[PDB]
Amino acid sequence: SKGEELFTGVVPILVELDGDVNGHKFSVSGEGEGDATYGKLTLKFICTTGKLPVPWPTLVTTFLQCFARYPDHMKQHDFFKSAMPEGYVQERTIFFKDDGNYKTRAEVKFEGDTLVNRIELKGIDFKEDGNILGHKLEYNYNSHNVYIMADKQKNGIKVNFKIRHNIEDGSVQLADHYQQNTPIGDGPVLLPDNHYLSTQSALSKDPNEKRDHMVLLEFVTAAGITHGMDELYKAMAKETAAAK
Amino acid sequence: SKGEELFTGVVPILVELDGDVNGHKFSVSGEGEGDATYGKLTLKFICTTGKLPVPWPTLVTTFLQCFARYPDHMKQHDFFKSAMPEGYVQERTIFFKDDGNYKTRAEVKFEGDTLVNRIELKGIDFKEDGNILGHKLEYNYNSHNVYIMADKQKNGIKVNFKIRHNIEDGSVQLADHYQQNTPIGDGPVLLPDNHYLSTQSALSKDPNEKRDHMVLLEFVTAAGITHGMDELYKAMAKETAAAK
Amino acid sequence: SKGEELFTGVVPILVELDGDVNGHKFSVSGEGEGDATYGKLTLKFICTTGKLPVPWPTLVTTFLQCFARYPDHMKQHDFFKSAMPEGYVQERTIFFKDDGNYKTRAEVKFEGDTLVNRIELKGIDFKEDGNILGHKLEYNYNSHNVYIMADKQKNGIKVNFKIRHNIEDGSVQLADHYQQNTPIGDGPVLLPDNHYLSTQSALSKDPNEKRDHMVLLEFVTAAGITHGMDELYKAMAKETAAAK
Amino acid sequence: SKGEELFTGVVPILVELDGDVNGHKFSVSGEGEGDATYGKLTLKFICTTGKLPVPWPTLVTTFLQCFARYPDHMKQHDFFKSAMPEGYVQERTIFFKDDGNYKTRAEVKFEGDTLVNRIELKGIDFKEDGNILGHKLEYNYNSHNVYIMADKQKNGIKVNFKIRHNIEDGSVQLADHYQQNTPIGDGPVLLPDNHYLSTQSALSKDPNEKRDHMVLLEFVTAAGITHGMDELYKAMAKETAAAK
Amino acid sequence: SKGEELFTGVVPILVELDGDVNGHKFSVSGEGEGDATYGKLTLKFICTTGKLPVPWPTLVTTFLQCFARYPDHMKQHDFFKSAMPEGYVQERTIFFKDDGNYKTRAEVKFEGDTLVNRIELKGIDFKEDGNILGHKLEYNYNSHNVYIMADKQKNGIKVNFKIRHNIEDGSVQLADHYQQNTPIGDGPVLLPDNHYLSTQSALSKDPNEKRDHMVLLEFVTAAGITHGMDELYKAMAKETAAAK
Repeated sequence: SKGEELFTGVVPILVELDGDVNGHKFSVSGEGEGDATYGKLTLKFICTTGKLPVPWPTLVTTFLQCFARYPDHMKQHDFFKSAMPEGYVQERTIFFKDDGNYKTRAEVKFEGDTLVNRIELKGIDFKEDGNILGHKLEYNYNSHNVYIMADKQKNGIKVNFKIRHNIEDGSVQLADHYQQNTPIGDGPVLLPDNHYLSTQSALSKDPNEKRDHMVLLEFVTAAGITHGMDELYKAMAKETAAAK
Repeated sequence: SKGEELFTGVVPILVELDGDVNGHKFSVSGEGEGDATYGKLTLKFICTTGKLPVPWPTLVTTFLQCFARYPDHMKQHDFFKSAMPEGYVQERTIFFKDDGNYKTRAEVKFEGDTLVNRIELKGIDFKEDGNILGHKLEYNYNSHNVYIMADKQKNGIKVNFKIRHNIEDGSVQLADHYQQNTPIGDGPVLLPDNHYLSTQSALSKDPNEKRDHMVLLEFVTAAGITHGMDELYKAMAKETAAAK
Repeated sequence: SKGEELFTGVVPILVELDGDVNGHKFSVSGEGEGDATYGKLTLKFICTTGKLPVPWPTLVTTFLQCFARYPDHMKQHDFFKSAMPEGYVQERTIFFKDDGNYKTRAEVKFEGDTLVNRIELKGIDFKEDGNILGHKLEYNYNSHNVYIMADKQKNGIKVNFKIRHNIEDGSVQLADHYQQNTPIGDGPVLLPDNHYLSTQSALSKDPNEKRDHMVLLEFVTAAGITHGMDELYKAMAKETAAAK
Repeated sequence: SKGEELFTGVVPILVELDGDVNGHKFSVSGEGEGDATYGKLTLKFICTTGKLPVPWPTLVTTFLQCFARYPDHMKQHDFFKSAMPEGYVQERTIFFKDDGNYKTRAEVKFEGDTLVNRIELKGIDFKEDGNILGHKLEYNYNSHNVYIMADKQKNGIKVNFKIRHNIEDGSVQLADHYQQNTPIGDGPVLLPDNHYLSTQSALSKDPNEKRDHMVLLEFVTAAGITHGMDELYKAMAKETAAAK
Repeated sequence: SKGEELFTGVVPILVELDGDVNGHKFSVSGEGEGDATYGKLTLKFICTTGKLPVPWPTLVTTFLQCFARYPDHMKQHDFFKSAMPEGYVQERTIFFKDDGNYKTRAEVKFEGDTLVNRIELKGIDFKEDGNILGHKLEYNYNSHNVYIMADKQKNGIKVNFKIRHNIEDGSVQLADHYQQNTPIGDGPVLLPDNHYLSTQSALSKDPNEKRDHMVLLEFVTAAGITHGMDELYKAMAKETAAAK
């Protein structure tokens, strides 16, 4: 697509979120960079309202799928870059098992050379001493598969996945994500065949930062579609032995 | 700084210029808005005296650096917002290679909620069939780096950069900009370490406007100062592999 | 309009008011200047009869909408300047919630180079220990939106807005303003589409003034009408990325 | 080493090269996978700039020695995996007999789960009708031994080998490779005793690919170090006969 | 066959096994070499998961019949080499008399110059104090005949034999092997007449190895098919005496 050309190098990223969880209001600003050639995101988020009232790991998915590394053979399945520069609206309902839920609406688009993710989040029905409001999540993050399918009717995609959040007592808190992305622009977009994004995330702290923050390193790679290269490598293995 | 708080949302902008180039007198009024969070300027300029006697692109730099997006880690280097609301005086000498020069003096300050840029410009020594008076510039604009350094003696900044104006025959007309900014107020200002502003500008016409005008979309982002985040991301990459 | 040409520079202002509130008679003279290009008013009012018998903030709205800054794209909606130099009659009923009311009639017109506002005010039904006669208003002023609509039948405008006056105990005293303006002259006037004036006011005292007085700084800007510039800036953002 | 644990399964590979040979600029992107347990590489390279200006076989060595199968008894001699995940810099000078030379600098390191090989190549002094610029190489590849020795002073290895490129007229074009690898990380690395890598490569084309490309299947196995197992098998042969 | 040409010299071998016996999980990696001209295998196996939970001799048959020495006159009966390089699937059920059973599935094929045997094994119904889980087998191995017949329907072979494992108390533990081999490739294979492989195996330990391991020396020779050479030697004996 034409949109994929906007991601050939390192792109600066800006993230802005306004949130309200069980009436606790907060805002977060994030900055970093994305390098889609390597599916690499390097970001730092700062809570601009003081102390974040929920654990940082619960917001990782909310805080840039246009930076996924799509293998060459899957390039016709990259809806995210195809929607650029006009961007897409990313909407989610996130259900925390045995607890409350987050509802999010984000606009992801270019503002000049900067890729901007602007989000509004609302959390309701959280338990006072649940894993979220009780701050029982470990400050770490598992690897996951993000399942994507085309939504022809809406000229977009439907996305589903389940995040496993480690809890301090060795248990796991599931967060079932229901997501949809729709293009902002009027131009054609790529509607993909079913596939997934394999994600790996690491969380850290900046030792010189006094504000409540999160440093995130993420790697995102598309997979799940093949183009029969295995048969060609098997044929090459057969022809070599036949000559040697 | 306290001045940076004045730029958290969208700010209306008013630009007023009185000019005289080789004795040709003209005035321009501009309106728009600035959103420093995104380093975004959206402006429309109208020549109120009839036909502008110089090409619109030659005046782009003269017609709002307080709207630059300064990354969080560079916030102590933003002289422009720190001088607000009292504002700053922005003075330039602009040398058009092999041609005349512009000398400008502007006061940039708030008038209530409106950020106002009031300018006087004088152009001398222009050649009758040069690129400027001969109107040989294309109606477009390149991206540039604006170099900033502190001027401790004047409690301000010195700024230097070279604009590349495309000419209709494929050649380029350089415009070397020498600039200084000094605060109007008595309060403390931020004197920055050396850095630059990366600028991108697009020019257009309003299809329903009959007056001589210019529509400008500009993105301005500060860069050139780092705070060693690369080493932290490298350490995160090393710790993940060590655990996985 | 032809009337708008009378406001291109700084215009001296004279305000004269004769008032009677619950039988307490007073007079006020004000002087200052208006700069409609910046929507800026700088005025000083002196009570010429001794002590003002009502709080100064209650009279701010009574004491110059012809000085509003109308954006270029809204210039066909500026009734106030279009009525000049002949001027307009500005009439109001101001209801102080749970208290009395003011009725005012003013003539606003040029007398040579001076813009003059001559007012008669009558206040009735005020409570002895209400916020007004009890002098319980703080000496400050909030920002408001002044709603304007055309009154085709009267060749003028109807204006409505609600002032929030802060009270010393943290409560707010509302003052609902009902206003009409009719031209004095026979010439054509501009009848506007619905819009509003965004106002900001600051109150102070002259440290060298011994008379009962008020120093006022006000900024007035018209808003509420757009001319689809957002679509043009979105198209410019789309064309730049398509070329870069 | 700890680095060897990163190679127990199939690892996705990304190769990126920017090249300039006698002023002819080109870029190549490659993808595939490596399975070090079997010393197996399966890769596909695409010239992203159009037609590759040199024969594909000349670039095979430039386009992943960390995927060599090291026999268990030689595991203390595997410098390549020991440098991971931080990686190593691989530098070469490649002399084409009676013709020009290539100079290359590559960084090989993990980016999340992906093993990335980023290369810059510069070729100079090539003859217009030599085997390289004259495109006289057959599209095939011989088997070779890659000689490795420790470079204690640089905490790395020196590598030397000679590639035999078949020419269309039955002659052979030699390419003498001089190579050095140095670790990027600060951690300890394995400095090996002298040994070699035995390589076998097959080249093919993807029948559904219209871009200029190369499909490569490579097998790499370390050899040249023994741990006296022959004497143990001889002793077993002697003890069996002595009992039977 | 064409496959037999791949075995004229010494071939490196890699063996990989993942096993689960009565829920005890383990993995084994083996390396060595095979010389089919002499029917000779020299291998060393290492348990990579720590202590092997079953006696090493029970796994000997699971851990390369393509290395059998087939006499020249029986070369048309060598199914194993004829299936190469694509390889064959070797499946077994092994019944330990009065005890549990192993079920195995292996793929034996070339990966470049290396002959690879990849196996999955599942053992069930073993007695806690039986000869296997009670570790009562001696660390030695008897000689056996491996009976082969064609399986025309499956384009492969059926193999049957009974292993005699010596027990520490002088008794013998039988292991009845039921085996089938099917080609992986689409090319023609040799379907043999009934014959057998005569096997001899010796087990030892590497005196410098601290990991749980087994050193194996095996000789495998095909027999059971003659081509009437005895009558020719009898005729030669008769003709010599008739002349002398």
